[PDB]
Amino acid sequence: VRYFYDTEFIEDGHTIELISIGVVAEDGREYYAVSTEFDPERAGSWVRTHVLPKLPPPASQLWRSRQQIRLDLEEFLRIDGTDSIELWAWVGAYDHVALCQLWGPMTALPPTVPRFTRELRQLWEDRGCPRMPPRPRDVHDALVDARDQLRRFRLITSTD
Amino acid sequence: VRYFYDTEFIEDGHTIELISIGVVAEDGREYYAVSTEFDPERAGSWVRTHVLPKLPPPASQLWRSRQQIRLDLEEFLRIDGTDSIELWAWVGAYDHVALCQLWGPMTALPPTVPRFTRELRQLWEDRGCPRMPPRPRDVHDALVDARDQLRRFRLITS
Ligand SMILES: [Mg+2]
Ligand SMILES: [Mg+2]
Ligand SMILES: [Mg+2]
Ligand SMILES: [Mg+2]
Ligand SMILES: [Mg+2]
Ligand SMILES: [Mg+2]
Repeated sequence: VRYFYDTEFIEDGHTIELISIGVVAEDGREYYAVSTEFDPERAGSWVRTHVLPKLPPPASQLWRSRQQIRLDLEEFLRIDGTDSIELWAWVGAYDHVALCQLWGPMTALPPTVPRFTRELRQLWEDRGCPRMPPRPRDVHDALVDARDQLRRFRLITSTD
Repeated sequence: VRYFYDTEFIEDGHTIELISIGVVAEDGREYYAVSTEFDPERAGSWVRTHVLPKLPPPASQLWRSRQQIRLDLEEFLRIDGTDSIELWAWVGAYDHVALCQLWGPMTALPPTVPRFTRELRQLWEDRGCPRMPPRPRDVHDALVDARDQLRRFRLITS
């Protein structure tokens, strides 16, 4: 059903260079990968300070190619299964582009992955801006962020 | 406060080259411009068939530079005014990136422009999918598309 995700990336007004993606399903399943293919040299101060140091070591199994990340996601999202895929992110526009651009043009996205990401910030407001726990101090790690989104979704919808 | 928008574009898995944008305000004002800087030859065949033939004739003052559009939108969104700007689109992730990239990186976005666009399909599904008017015949005109969004929005919230 529902997957909560987050991406980190280098975004320059022209392209979104994927750094990492973290995806967490309602059932406990977790997926995380860092792209072997971005150029850390292009990163700004913010990404250098808050994103790059949080990444795993060089010989970690979490470093994958963009082709590998896509294949992994086709499997993790159970694209050929019978459940409807519902994607969720907090402030998700660039994240949705960065995710879908793993298959290239909007055209090439599996007919089974939705063409929009539901916006958890919009749900939060809708239900009367309820108090959320503090963001974790590990944030800017795509997996920690994705996990925290599932947490807030559970809290927000807890009397729906 | 509330703006409903849509863009047409050429997107290749790497860049989103803006063709056009229409923005309609809840108060009734409308904006529409077509970019003189996208390369029509780079268009995939779907865009060639559905989007390009609906563009105004070349001599139209509707044709504006990217910098003109950005300046038009700063004034049209009253980004220096008093009001909260709230942006709305229907499945508008790509639309949102295309709009922000008129300023540049997300770094360069004016402080009062929201960092996210609300997703009108999500609201529609949250309100239980109420019955909508049939499609405009002139769809994939961004202004048309944007006008319909406000129309749906008003329906959903009545
Ligand atoms: Mg993010
Ligand atoms: Mg998120
Ligand atoms: Mg993050
Ligand atoms: Mg559209
Ligand atoms: Mg210009
Ligand atoms: Mg449109």
